[PDB]
Amino acid sequence: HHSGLVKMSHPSGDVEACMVQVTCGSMTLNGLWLDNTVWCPRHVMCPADQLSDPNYDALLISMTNHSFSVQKHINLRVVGHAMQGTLLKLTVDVANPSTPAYTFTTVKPGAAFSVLACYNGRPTGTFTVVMRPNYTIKGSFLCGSCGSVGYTKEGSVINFCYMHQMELANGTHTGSAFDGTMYGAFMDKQVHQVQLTDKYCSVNVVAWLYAAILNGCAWFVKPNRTSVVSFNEWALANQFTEFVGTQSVDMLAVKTGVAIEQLLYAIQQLYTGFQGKQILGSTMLEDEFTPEDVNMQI
Amino acid sequence: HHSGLVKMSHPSGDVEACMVQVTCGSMTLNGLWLDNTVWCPRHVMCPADQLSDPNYDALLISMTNHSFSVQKHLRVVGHAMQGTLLKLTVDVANPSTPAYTFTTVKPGAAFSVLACYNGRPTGTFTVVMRPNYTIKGSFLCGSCGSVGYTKEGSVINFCYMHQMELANGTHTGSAFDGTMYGAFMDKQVHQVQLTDKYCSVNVVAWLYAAILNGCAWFVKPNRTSVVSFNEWALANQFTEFVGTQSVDMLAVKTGVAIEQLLYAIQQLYTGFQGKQILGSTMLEDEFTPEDVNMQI
Ligand SMILES: *[C@H](O)[C@H](C[C@@H]1CCNC1=O)NC(=O)[C@H](CC(C)C)NC(=O)O[C@H]1CC[C@H](C(C)C)CC1
Repeated sequence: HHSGLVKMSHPSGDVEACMVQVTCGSMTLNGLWLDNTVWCPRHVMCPADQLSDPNYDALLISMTNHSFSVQKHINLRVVGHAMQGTLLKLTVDVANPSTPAYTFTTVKPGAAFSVLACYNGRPTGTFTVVMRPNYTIKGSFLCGSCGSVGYTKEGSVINFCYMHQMELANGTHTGSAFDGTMYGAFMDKQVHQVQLTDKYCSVNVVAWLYAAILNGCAWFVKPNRTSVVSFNEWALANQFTEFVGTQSVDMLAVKTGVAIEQLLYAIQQLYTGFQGKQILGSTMLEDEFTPEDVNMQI
Repeated sequence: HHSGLVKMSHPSGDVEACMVQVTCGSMTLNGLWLDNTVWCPRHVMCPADQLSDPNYDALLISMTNHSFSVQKHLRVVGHAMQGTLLKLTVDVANPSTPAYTFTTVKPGAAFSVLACYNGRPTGTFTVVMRPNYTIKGSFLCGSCGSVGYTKEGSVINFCYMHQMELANGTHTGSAFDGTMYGAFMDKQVHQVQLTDKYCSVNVVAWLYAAILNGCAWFVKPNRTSVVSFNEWALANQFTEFVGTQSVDMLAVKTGVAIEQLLYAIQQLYTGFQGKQILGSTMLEDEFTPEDVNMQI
């Protein structure tokens, strides 16, 4: 039986209307236009030759307002420039007439968000990703994608949580939150940086097993249980995040009647392999669906 | 090494702007608003009581324009039936009607779906039209009228309007000429689904992605021609392989020939024998040649 559990993004129209192109000298990439502000990664200020140890404090001082061209496709007059962590905060003289209600909230590991991939300020595609416990994401990003933004939507309010900066050697990616911090504390310098060891997102694995139960596949449920604190002590030493319950997990426990503690026991038995059986078409544990995904799609 | 090969959907903004809610009596679902026309599935005419064997020609005759309510989160002054779809004329024109066309997608092709409930877009995902003319995706009650589309430039090709769920949890709908994909009937009755098959051209594209990603252990100088593969495929639950410029592009990027990989499919179909290809132990057939060219 097809569960109907798929990678789903938010409709991207609200964010498409905010995408612009920012050019500084030779460098061009994407920016996010909210009210009278345009956000973009600050390495747009860096010339290709000096990208390996940029002095950003000095580059900013050396700029005027005319050093930045901002174009909307999907010109703007830059009337201020400032720097916030790894991002530029440009002020423009026209308020984006299609600004959505929004917030800036950093996301934590295990949370999913949508990404609108853009090239020269033109949206080209959207996909969903999960912030990993080593503060990376997968997805698809090519040359020119920097400034592509990731977001969620709760109600009318968009939460902007990601602005794309870089690719790492193992092919994964990272970027900034809109408070300017880089996720994982990576530096926006063109140098090899090795990511930390990854981990399974325990709360998402729980959601996925609940999804399996809701889809009729529950051979792996036994009466046996492992408490949250006991699972988390075992988690530190076998590459799993701490489990923290939510009202969203709790809805799934109520619907199925299978308790969290039974699925934490199940996880301890399953992470080695399924000894010949499948769960939701898979033979490994899946951890990129969230409790909220499962409540919405099943 | 993460390949960068992911399920990617088209930006949905153009289509979000066309979604409306359609109500008829006590039923509601989604419709697509292009110029002065609102498209929606005809079973919006059916009382829930009578979904098993509706008489669509009698239901249409019993309606008036004032039977239908259109709300855009709109006054109907016309109504006709085309195949399994309604074509409602309303008095206001959609000003944000994108340039568009109407195409019927073939098996193996990918399109984007904008899933909507009560006229409100809620999610977007990419599906592949299976060789049995079903799709996966995520569709709950109220999702009918959700539309699938591709893009060729700024032009939107509307290819799908969601209609129903089959016994096994898969889905199907109409093309915009009013035909159901796979000739399924828009009635709430058990219907026999043909067994699925492997889309060979997509399997080839996935193997090319692997080679570009530096995973080429399966690449031998052995070759199978298209016609031997096709003969083999008929008996082994695969589709006819048809070459394309998109595929040729990948054989030129990698220096590996289509026939080398056709040979490879015949071996890997038996299993990878302890090895992996892009984190998988089974062949993957839902990434197209176009996906791979564009994403790698
Ligand atoms: C329109 O919104 C709706 C969507 C389906 C509802 C649930 N999931 C959907 O995809 N379509 C219908 O309700 C459709 C109308 C008929 C006139 C064709 N009926 C339908 O899809 O019925 C099916 C529901 C599920 C069952 C399974 C055996 C469980 C089979 C019939």
